[PDB]
Amino acid sequence: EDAELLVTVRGGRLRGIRLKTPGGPVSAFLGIPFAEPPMGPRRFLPPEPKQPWSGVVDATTFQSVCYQYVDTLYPGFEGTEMWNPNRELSEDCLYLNVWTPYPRPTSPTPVLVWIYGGGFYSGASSLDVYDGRFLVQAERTVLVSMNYRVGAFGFLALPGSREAPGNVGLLDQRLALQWVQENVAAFGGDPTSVTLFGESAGAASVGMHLLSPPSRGLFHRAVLQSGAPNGPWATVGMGEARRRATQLAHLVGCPNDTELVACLRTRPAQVLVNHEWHVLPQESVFRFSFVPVVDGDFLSDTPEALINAGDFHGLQVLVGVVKDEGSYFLVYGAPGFSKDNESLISRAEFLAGVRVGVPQVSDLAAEAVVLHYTDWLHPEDPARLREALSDVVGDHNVVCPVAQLAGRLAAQGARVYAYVFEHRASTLSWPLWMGVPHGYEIEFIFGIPLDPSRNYTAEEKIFAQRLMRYWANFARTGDPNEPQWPPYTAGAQQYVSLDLRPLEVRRGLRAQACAFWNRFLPKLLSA
Amino acid sequence: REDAELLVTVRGGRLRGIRLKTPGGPVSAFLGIPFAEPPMGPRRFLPPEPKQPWSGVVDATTFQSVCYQYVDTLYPGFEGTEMWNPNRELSEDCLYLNVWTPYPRPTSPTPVLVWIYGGGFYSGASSLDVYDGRFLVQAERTVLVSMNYRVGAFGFLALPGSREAPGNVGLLDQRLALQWVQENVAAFGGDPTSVTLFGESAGAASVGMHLLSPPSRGLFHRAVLQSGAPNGPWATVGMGEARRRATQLAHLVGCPPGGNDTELVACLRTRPAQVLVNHEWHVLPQESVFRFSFVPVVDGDFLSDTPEALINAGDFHGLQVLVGVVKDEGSYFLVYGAPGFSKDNESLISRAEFLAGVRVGVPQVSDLAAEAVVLHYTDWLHPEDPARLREALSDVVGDHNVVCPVAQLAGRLAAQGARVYAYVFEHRASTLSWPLWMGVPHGYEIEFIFGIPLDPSRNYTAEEKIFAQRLMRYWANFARTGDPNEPQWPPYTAGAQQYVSLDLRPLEVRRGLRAQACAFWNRFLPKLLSA
Ligand SMILES: *[C@@H]1O[C@H](CO[C@@H]2O[C@@H](C)[C@@H](O)[C@@H](O)[C@@H]2O)[C@@H](O[C@@H]2O[C@H](CO)[C@@H](O)[C@H](O)[C@H]2NC(C)=O)[C@H](O)[C@H]1NC(C)=O
Ligand SMILES: *[C@@H]1O[C@H](CO[C@@H]2O[C@@H](C)[C@@H](O)[C@@H](O)[C@@H]2O)[C@@H](O[C@@H]2O[C@H](CO)[C@@H](O)[C@H](O)[C@H]2NC(C)=O)[C@H](O)[C@H]1NC(C)=O
Repeated sequence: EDAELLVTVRGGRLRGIRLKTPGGPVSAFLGIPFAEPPMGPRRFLPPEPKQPWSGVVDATTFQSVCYQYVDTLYPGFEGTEMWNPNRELSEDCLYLNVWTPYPRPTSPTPVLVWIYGGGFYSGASSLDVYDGRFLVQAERTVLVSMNYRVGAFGFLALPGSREAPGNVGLLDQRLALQWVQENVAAFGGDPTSVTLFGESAGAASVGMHLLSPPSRGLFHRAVLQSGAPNGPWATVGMGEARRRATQLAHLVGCPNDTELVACLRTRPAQVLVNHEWHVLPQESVFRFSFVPVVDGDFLSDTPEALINAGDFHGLQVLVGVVKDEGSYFLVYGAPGFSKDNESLISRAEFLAGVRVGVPQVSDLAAEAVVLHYTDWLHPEDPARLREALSDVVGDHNVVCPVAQLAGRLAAQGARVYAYVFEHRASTLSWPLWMGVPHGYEIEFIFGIPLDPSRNYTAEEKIFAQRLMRYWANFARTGDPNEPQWPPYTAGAQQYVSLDLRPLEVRRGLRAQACAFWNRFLPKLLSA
Repeated sequence: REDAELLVTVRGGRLRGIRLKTPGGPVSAFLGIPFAEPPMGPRRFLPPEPKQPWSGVVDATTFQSVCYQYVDTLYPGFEGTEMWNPNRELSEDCLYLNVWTPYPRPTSPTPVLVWIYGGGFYSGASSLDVYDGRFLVQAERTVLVSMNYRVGAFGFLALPGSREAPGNVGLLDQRLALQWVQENVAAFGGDPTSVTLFGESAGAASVGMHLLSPPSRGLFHRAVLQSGAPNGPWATVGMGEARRRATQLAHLVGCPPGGNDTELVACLRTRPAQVLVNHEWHVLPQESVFRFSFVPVVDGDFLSDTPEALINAGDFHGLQVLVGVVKDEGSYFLVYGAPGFSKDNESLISRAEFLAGVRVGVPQVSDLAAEAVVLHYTDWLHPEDPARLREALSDVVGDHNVVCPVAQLAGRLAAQGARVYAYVFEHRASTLSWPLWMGVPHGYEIEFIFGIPLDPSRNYTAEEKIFAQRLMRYWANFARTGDPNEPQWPPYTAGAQQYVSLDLRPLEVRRGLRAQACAFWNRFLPKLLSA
């Protein structure tokens, strides 16, 4: 046997697998159980630690994906299938994965922990684009990723109730981080150098562990890619969370919270998924049914309030966005949009799209959005309207929440590094009009262009190696440098552009637009 | 004995004029023609009565008195301010007009330009050196008329509903002057069927209110509005606010010692004119710039609705208008109350002074509205740069009070049948005494329209004399034909939004009268104040 693939953790023994990369072998331990399967009576309940096992757990292949909706907008299209589950769906899905150099490190190695995105309703650590083999070989870190419950199974909340308290998907992540603290040294990892990174809802999850004290002691640095806990989509209030959970029960034939949750636990998992989207209050894009709830427990206040009231001295954070955060979501409900044509919409379609992209706001608020995003010298140009409503969705949901997080963190003691990812992949399968869409920096952070079986250019392989160096440098030292990448400050607002060209320093993360979302709109909605 | 060309008979009687020298030749001037009975004593605040006929010959040989008004003392002796102050004695006996005609008098009917001065409805006079009509008449061979109208409380104090002080009598003064033109301008060689109103600031606002009042609409055919509109936030006032200001002015002068309107007005009528003027500014609701105490009141009479509503609902086919602004409409007004501002230093204000100035420049709006102003006019990459903040507050005041009101008027008129031409005046006069940071301030295109640079005693450059002659040609071409052209000046439309720049260079066509900023003032901000 290969002694390098045998590991004993607190719960028992594991057998791993040796993987190949163009730069040499790596050790992988896939499908390690870290929680008891949240089946039957454990549905909706907080996770509990996996009990010890005898024998050797086979950790050579990925485990099941947590039960989730499957996208059917473009069947067979790679641009959407790459995010769909690539393993069997199951509620028995609380497993994590460890990648480590081969042979395993003998001295403590910095740890990167990946939290996937997918709007709190989808995602899996087994997706090809999250393959940790290249980061580990190239930068000699330990990479851990976990699966956490999504959809109703992870975030259905009847606030106050104990049968369905909410946020258990976040607790799945916290349990995995506790598992890392207790077991990563057995793989060569340093439990005192843990860097969280995630994208979208994963980035939102990273930020929520930053604002929940029981999680704060489980890591030391944070990376937030195209997401933040303080957006309009990553949290929901107790009242609306209760309305959605109650509505879901009605749609599946269920009836007192105890009796309500009791009935929901009798339904097949696929039945809950089939009605998940129908509990949203209106037509929308960039909105998801079951998300973290602000109930005073995991989050003792709104993330915005927790960000403004925090002392963040001693914290290093890496945040950033892609060039066109909004484009991807427009084909999921904005009238006039799809991947198949130029999406050259009209004024009427733009105005209708604003109510879809900014749902659940007063008409006056919507008019304010139209004022700020209309070019009143070209109020009806279709190309400008397409770009503008992409800006509306992208700034409202990603860029401006990320800009607000960065500004307040920097102004309250944290050292912040900000980027804008501006390279359109040569292999990109979405249309040109989408630009650099949400989620298409990940494959470069994970070094997927180094895979010889794929068709990335030579330049793109070099660019991926740069990005892996920045990310790993930040994990080791809190700084990606060593042309310089300067810290982001609330005044200078400096960031860098990441593309095939060398680093270029710029000012302002859509500062004009984000003054509207972050400073003026909250005042308007309050009056 | 007598010169037959300086003798004219109008309906009221005979007149005697004078022969004026101009650099281009002689011009006949009939200055100080009475067109109303003096609104003295019992007639204070009352509508004007037509001048009763007279026997003998009235000497119309010099400008008459300036209507009683506040005299500005901000920079005593400074040319930039003294040029707007009265250059004749103050008197309530001030309802006189002036006619300039070519020498010899026209053989055939000649198009008429009628000037309405500005001054915030509280000041002004047709006798100001900058309104001298001799150069226009000589250069372009039109007849030019200008009238005095009552300003301040004497022209616009309103107790709505009462007949002792109904309000808007200053506008009735101009209407009577326009009526006089219809009945008498032919005696000077003028064509009563080709009459073009033009005015600046409150004079431009007055021109617009004649457009929206049917009884005046039949007295002229074309309109020119310079740096002013009837629909701005300063040109009109509501019935209740007009009565509150009128009642408080009376209270401040011992009247009564509110109540019955007749006794209130009769008490006001006993007060010396200067006593009313001394308290005029104290009735304003708050500290502000670009706000004036006694302005036209929307009472359903002269204006059956707000100028906004009358504009949006009006049919303007068959009308030609010429509208425009100068490059820096807001700067002049900042030194009148915005913190940090002076003509004598660079006025490089702080962020705190900028936020304070927003409330002074946009008075009587909710805190949310003020926050919306700060959002649009702040550069969030340079939120505290003093120079940028200075230009920003100038824009706030200029867009809110002039540019966007003019832009809305232009767009609605064009969309509803009118033919409109728009300009932006971009030349800073070589003789300008205001500091450089003010740019091209409000009011300083008038001297070029009137051909003042042709005066030998002044020191404009030769280029400026050509520039003035070209501007006079545009204005007269519009008066004669409804088209300033003959490089072209295209009409203004709500879509293309084309206008020309007026400076020493040839005409350049551009798009949008501050389209982004005025979308905020004209489209969004009203929706916010309604909620
Ligand atoms: C661009 O495409 C959209 C999407 O339409 C779908 O995809 C196209 C490639 C084609 O297969 C269409 O027939 C599909 O419906 C068009 O928006 C739709 O237009 C039709 C009427 O033409 C309407 O019934 C649908 O409801 C529209 N979809 C939405 C979400 O509003 C759009 O018209 C196309 N633009 C063009 C052709 O210029
Ligand atoms: C620019 O000038 C203003 C106006 O102040 C007047 O003009 C100055 C040139 C100088 O002669 C002052 O003494 C005059 O009072 C300055 O603002 C004033 O500042 C003083 C004290 O600092 C204050 O009492 C006044 O209220 C201010 N006036 C207003 C209208 O706010 C301003 O400070 C000058 N800017 C500089 C010097 O940078």
